[PDB]
Amino acid sequence: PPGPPGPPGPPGPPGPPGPPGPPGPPGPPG
Amino acid sequence: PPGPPGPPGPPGPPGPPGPPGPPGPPGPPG
Amino acid sequence: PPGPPGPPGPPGPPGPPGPPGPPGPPGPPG
Repeated sequence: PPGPPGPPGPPGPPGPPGPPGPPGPPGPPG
Repeated sequence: PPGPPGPPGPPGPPGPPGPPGPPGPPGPPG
Repeated sequence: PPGPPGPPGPPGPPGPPGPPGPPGPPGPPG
């Protein structure tokens, strides 16, 4: 009979970069 | 003969953080 | 005799997008 199944493959690669953060806080009072 | 390939490996790591966000709005008048 | 093991499996899928980036810098003084 054919042999046993092979090992699970290697982990997938790291995903793509996440989204930008949101805008920063308002600037100082004038 | 050889057995079948193993299954796909685990999912990869989450991707890296996204970039810093854009500048915030102006502060208001003095 | 039984056949040898099958080969290692294929790469896993890429992981998900990473986390959002940090909040942006403060806006301009008002």
